[PDB]
Amino acid sequence: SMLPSYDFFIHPMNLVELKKDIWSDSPVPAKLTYGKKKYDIDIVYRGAHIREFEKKSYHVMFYKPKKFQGAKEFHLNSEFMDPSLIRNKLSLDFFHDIGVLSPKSQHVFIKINGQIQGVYLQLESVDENFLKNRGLPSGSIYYAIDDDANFSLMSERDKDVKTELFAGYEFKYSNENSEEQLSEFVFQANALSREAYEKEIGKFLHVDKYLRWLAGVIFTQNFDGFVHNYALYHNDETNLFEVIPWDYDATWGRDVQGRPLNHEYIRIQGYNTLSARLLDIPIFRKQYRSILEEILAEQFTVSFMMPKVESLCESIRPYLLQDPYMKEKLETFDQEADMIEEYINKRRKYIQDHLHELD
Ligand SMILES: Nc1ncnc2c1ncn2[C@@H]1O[C@H](COP(=O)(O)O)[C@@H](O)[C@H]1O
Ligand SMILES: [Mg+2]
Ligand SMILES: [Mg+2]
Ligand SMILES: [Mg+2]
Ligand SMILES: [Mg+2]
Ligand SMILES: [Mg+2]
Ligand code: NA
Repeated sequence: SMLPSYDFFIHPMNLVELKKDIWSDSPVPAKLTYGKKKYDIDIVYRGAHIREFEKKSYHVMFYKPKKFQGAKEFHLNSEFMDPSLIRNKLSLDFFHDIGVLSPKSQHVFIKINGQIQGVYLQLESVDENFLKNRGLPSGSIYYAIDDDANFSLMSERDKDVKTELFAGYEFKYSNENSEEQLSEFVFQANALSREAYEKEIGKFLHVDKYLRWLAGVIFTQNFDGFVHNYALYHNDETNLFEVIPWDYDATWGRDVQGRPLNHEYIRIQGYNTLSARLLDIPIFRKQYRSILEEILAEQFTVSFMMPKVESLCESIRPYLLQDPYMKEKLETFDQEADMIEEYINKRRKYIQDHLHELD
């Protein structure tokens, strides 16, 4: 399980510019060498608080050649907040396994200007190539970027109806209809009555995929996954929206501050207005309960998940010993598998103990 080794060159003049204001989103030119092939790229720091680490995270945009392994860009996360370096990949792959569209990812080993930077998670860009590589129809992709991506009519800050129902999203891949399609979905999700919901919500939303995404938030326990940490995809063939996870490191027993969970938990009904409206419909409540039971029987088990944990950790461990930011804390890293295993057992019990609430 060798990791891909990427060698980046950033000209010293461009590196000075990159380091001058770490908060800038203006990229600089760079080069990537992978094996015997060289790529002209543009590179920029990514994220927010993750820019504060010496092990920076990067957004890589391919310039010439235009594509690398089917993509025009990817994200390189240090995952430094996660002592295991595996929670984000573990989560996103889990969403895929329970039937939700999800970014692919892989661990890589990077150098910049001949200096090892260590183990990174390469994350797929959810864009037009994400769709094309899965054989999915053209459409629109929107990234949840602020508190208005809440599936409600209401702006929390304004304490009023949103000025625009498409507020809260970056239009990553879009067309002339993208704004009105998103506004219509948000509107109908909130404006359809309980008596009309079962018949009509499925004209705008892929309900089974939404409920499977919701289950995924509940199983991984991303406490901020209901109104953040996702993208929307509007499939132009079916005219339906579905939800795609993003940024799932605060999962499997640790919170966004990196702390172990004590007695904190997420109720099985999850959060946000759309979740609430759906779970007021008997057929959708039963559908969701059946999704949870199915996942408890197949995917969210120690026997299924822990071999993946163990395989990921074994693949990266020798490289962590060569990582100047990680070389020291292999022992904490080694203890994360047991923490994740204990989490699975505790979370399974909670969910099983509360399934009756969906009856
Ligand atoms: N699939 C995605 N969903 C949501 N945001 C994304 C996605 N891919 C990249 N981003 C970017 O992620 C940034 C936030 O960083 P992070 O904290 O890593 O989510 C935003 O500026 C988005 O443009
Ligand atoms: Mg991030
Ligand atoms: Mg390009
Ligand atoms: Mg539609
Ligand atoms: Mg985050
Ligand atoms: Mg209710
Ligand atoms: Na973010």
